Amino acid sequence: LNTSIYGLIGEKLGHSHSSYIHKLIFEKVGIKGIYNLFEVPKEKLKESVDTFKIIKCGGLNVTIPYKVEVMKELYEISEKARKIGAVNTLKFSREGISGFNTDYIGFGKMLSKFRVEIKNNICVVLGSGGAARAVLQYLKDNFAKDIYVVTRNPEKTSEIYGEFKVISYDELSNLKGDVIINCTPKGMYPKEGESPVDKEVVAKFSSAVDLIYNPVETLFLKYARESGVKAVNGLYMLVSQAAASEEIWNDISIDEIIVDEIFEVLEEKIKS
Amino acid sequence: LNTSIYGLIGEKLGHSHSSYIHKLIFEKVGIKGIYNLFEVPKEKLKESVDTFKIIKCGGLNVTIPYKVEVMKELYEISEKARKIGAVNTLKFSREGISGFNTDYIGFGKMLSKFRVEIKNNICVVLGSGGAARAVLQYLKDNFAKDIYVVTRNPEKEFKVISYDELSNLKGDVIINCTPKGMYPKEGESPVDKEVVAKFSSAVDLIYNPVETLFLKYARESGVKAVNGLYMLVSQAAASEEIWNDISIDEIIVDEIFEVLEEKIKSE
Repeated sequence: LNTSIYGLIGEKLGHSHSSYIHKLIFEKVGIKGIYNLFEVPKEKLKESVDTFKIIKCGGLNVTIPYKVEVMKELYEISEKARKIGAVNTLKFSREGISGFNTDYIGFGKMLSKFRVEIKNNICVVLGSGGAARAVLQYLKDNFAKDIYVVTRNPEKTSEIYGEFKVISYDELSNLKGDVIINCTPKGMYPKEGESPVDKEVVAKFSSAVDLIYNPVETLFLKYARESGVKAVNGLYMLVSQAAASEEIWNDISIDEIIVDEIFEVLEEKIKS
Repeated sequence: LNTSIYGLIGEKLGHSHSSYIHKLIFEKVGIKGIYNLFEVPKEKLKESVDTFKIIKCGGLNVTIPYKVEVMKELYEISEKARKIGAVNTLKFSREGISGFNTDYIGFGKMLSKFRVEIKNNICVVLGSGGAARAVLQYLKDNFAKDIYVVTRNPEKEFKVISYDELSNLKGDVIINCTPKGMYPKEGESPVDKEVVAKFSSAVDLIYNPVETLFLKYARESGVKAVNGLYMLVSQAAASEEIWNDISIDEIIVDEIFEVLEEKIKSE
């Protein structure tokens, strides 16, 4: 009896709370499996993916720089991932490899779980990389009043996201709204003592969402604390995105109950 | 922290008691890994091993039909593997894949374990496929007096002969490397009891069943009968020592031997 092999592929990979998460899920749902980080150089993405399909890989997450490039390899891609323009989850089957995006699903679980409403609210996104693509598709799918994308490079970014209001950090300081979301790397190692915005900016919103989960409170989120703004870090998203991958790989459903439990465990492990 | 991925590469693979052997080794020595059976089609050998290299595979055993073909992809090969002409073990390092033969080591560990002397004795090998290659290298390395290889068809280094000629012969060690005696050939023996009786040790590389018809003939004729189970457990361990650059005590090998021995019979 073979052990199912699952993992994450990226070009260079560091430590990750995701693996531990997957391994907890395998125990809880009774899957005999491992989840490894696989470093794969750019010129070899296609050949490695072919071998994964050959050894019957149980399922792969994909990160940078392969979320778009990997799409070349898939015989099919979900509607959501197509729209988002990036795949972070690969399902292997008889036909070959198909693609999904479970950042979108994770982000939605996080808003529900802390009850952050979106529909009819004014939503502000900080940064245009990392998970901004999936977060912007979600906000729009859910009928935000308006969506701002705030960038260090307004000329570049507004070519990229033409249907959203793109603005500079300067312009943001004149804006008031409901929900403000950090999609930038400020606040996480090695930029941990930084915030993407000032507290006076944070103070004009009624919910602050950081997709960073370590540290569990970024400067950005402290700021939100001090100002009376509901604060959410990205731990629930990480745990939900991993549950959702496993759902698609193993064609199962994972109880919300398994998710909070993994969440509580990881939250402690991270704060320690 | 990653689990090290080990296993076996070949084209078409049955179940193997090998994967359970490697798991036991992992547990008894304290290694975190898994050992899978990996089915690779011929056109994908190069690509597959190149991928394993990239994902830092902890090491691979190689079976039919790649023991010869895999040798193209190696940067070094032990001189024993090179003499035998076959690689069944692959070691991955930063410099590349390195090739060994642990069927040789395992056959040697099995004969020492059961005290089957080779020096200056007449040795007959039945079948000129399977690991007939490593067995034959080992007999020569250990100064057999003579070596015969018996084949269904001599027209298809040592003396080669038909079964018809084997029946005029008395020797010391008789070794089965044919698939006769193992499913689906359980009801049969590559040779007659009357032949087996003319030897003083009978070794079957087959380990399931744990007593083939050939070995029953040997038991009944007062001939030392040895099945291939100890060799299969020793080859796994020798592989693990190579991949993990460790030493594994004979005690462990002896422990897994007994487990598999009971499991095989149950079946």
